[PDB]
Amino acid sequence: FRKMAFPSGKVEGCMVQVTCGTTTLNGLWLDDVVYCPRHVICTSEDILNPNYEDLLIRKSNHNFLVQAGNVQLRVIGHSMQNCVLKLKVDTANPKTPKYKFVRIQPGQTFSVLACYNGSPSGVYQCAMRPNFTIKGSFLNGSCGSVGFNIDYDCVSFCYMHHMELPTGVHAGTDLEGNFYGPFVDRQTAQAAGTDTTITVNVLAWLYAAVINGDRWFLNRFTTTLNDFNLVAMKYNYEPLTQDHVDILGPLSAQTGIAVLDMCASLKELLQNGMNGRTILGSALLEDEFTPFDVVRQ
Amino acid sequence: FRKMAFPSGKVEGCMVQVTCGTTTLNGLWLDDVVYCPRHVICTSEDILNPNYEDLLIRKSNHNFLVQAGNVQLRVIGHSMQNCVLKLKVDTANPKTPKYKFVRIQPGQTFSVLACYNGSPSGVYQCAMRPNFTIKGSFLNGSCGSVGFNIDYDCVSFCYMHHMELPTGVHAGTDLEGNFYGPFVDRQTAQAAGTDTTITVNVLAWLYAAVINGDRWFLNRFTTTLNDFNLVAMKYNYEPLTQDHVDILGPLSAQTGIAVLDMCASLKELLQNGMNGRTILGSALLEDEFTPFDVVRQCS
Ligand SMILES: COc1cccc2[nH]c(C(=O)N[C@@H](CC(C)C)C(=O)N[C@@H](C[C@@H]3CCNC3=O)C(=O)c3nc4ccccc4s3)cc12
Ligand SMILES: COc1cccc2[nH]c(C(=O)N[C@@H](CC(C)C)C(=O)N[C@@H](C[C@@H]3CCNC3=O)C(=O)c3nc4ccccc4s3)cc12
Repeated sequence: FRKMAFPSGKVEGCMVQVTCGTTTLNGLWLDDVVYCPRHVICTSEDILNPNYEDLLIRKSNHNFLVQAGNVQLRVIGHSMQNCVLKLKVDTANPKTPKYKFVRIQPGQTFSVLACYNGSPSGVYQCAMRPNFTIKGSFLNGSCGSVGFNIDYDCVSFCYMHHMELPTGVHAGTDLEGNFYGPFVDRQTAQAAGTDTTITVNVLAWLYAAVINGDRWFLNRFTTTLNDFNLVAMKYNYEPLTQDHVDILGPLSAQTGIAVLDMCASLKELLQNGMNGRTILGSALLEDEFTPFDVVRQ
Repeated sequence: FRKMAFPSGKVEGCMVQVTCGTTTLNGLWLDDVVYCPRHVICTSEDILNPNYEDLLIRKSNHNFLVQAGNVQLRVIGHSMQNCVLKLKVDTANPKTPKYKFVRIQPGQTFSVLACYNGSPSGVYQCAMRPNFTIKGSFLNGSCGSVGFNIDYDCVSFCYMHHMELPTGVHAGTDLEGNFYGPFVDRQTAQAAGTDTTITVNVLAWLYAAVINGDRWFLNRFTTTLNDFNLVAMKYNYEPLTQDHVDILGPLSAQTGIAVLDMCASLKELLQNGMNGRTILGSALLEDEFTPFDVVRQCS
């Protein structure tokens, strides 16, 4: 098993650059709107304690340079929605895919198309941590890069990039401009909450192991969901939600192992360790493969 | 620092489906030619002991069904080049990028676009192992998926997929149809040569750990090139050449850590183990990042 991104072409065709003054970030061109982080309007002085409403009042359509490559798209309207700027342009993007904007939950994975000056640089899989950071790979100029999933040719955009925390993890918004986590878009050192292990994904990984014949950890016990959740928190594992139990349904059906029986198996691994033994050739439990990722592979 | 693939759009616009009889796999459509594994012409009976020139002379142009999405492209000619079939079609692909065919060296990396029925499914980074396998993720119907690098809008195709070995690793050809490694496109269980670890890549990745503010594995010691290579070979690592030392120069320059000092670090890691510590979250030494991979990502 390995981290596999979605093919990025449908998103590549939507990447543009947005410049105010000498500040350029990436934007997302869908139909006749370009979406980008609102702090493109900020100067070096501004980003410390920006008054975005006052800053945007000073801006006009003709202050925004939107380019597809070196081709300018004329801006005909602007508005701010939370931490994203929406620039109406006079050309509908002919490469616009079928798309949705979605807000994901911790544990869900998505592909990131890392971009610089509107030019795609690389693609990789990320998981949203329970503390609402992602372990990305982003340099200066990456803001406005997006994260996405693809289902039957419809692109669900779920992330736009804004920030690198002092710990080296990354933070951003959904495409309505609402941050994941407690972060704010200003030039300040911000800390995330303590992270936890994504239980539902560890369970998906154990199902993957069973599918491949690696099942020594299957035990004779079961547990209630409440009992499991109280134990999990003692080992810095996320509690399971009802939605977690149901997204494990297909893997539970495929293997014949009830979700709560797998929970009892995981509980024993937490309370006793793995005793040098491996699962899928690894000494560590993996928590960045979702149930869909296991099935998608 | 992450395993990062190249954006796959330029390649997606080239993937098509090729069908002969009941056999279907993927092909690569560049200008007016579709490239695909030659065993698309084989039935379940043919693949055990295929005489490819004999099987191909018995096929006509109209035996090949090439589909680009919902659109069928007419095959107007065909030729075989080693293990690759070249179908001339009457339509040129307007999405054809600037491209080259290259044969990569062991230790080099590339992006794979995994495809099924001519439709792209996923993209990920692979390295050509020293034993000329790749550790991929490929299922039934993935044959003809390609691997590639991109450099300034030019796509260098280096890999076309053909086989999964009993061990679960993967084997294929360059775009001239020549296998990497001692493998053959027949339906047989095939073993690879003993694999080894790509030493220059492990060192590049230890540098990546340092560029990302992690230094726990460094030490105050140094080594000669030959003394390092003696220990490396003992642990089934590939020899480090002076070319590799030079190639690592930019990373040593950026971090201020001499290459042979990093070799002394790796020697200690090999002789003492990682002791349950992790480097960039990995519990094992990673050898699928080239020095270029590290530099292109960290800067
Ligand atoms: C004392 O301040 C700190 C102390 C400790 C850690 C810190 N982190 C950040 C922080 O992240 N700032 C934001 C910017 C803020 C406004 C959201 C930022 O995102 N820069 C990048 C992505 C970064 C860069 C490196 N790789 C990361 O992904 C981005 O693309 C943007 N660049 C600009 C440049 C000009 C104007 C707008 C933008 S938006 C500040 C900071
Ligand atoms: C006793 O035989 C074995 C014993 C022990 C391990 C083994 N492995 C293979 C083996 O790999 N065969 C080749 C095919 C050979 C002919 C090149 C093959 O099936 N390639 C796949 C990709 C495979 C499939 C699973 N995921 C992998 O990547 C591909 O797409 C193609 N399918 C067909 C189907 C029909 C006709 C042409 C093609 S070409 C055989 C084998």
